[PDB]
Amino acid sequence: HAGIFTFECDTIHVSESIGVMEVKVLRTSGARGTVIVPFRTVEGTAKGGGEDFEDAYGELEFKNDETVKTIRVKIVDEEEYERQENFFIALGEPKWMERGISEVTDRKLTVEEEEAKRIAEMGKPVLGEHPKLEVIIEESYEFKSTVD
Repeated sequence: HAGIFTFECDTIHVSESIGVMEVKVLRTSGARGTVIVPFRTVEGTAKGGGEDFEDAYGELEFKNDETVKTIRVKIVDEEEYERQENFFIALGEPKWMERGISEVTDRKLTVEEEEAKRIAEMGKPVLGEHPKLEVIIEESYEFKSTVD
């Protein structure tokens, strides 16, 4: 089926002065056909709108080999700030556009295919385990790893 969409990490740090933050959006080997996937900026504690960041929402087209893509969110810079800002970017709904999934008005098939081919023709993608990345606007970053 059309692949699971998820981000690389659950937690990231930027600073305003980065200009624009990016998350890489991955797609599993379910990458059969083209799927379009929206995203949008979601503050946790922030002012939002155009005020600690610009609300950055759009759609990303993911084709077969294209199973790596990115989301850009411009950060606004005001400096000398006494407060940590926090936001994340969540995905909307992945939708298959290479196919045209529609109602089964007629698909005369064999018995096995009556469900099996029908389900395969719906091909519906879904979100994954980490379809969001939490960003903290703060000095520098912290990172760790374990296991080979």
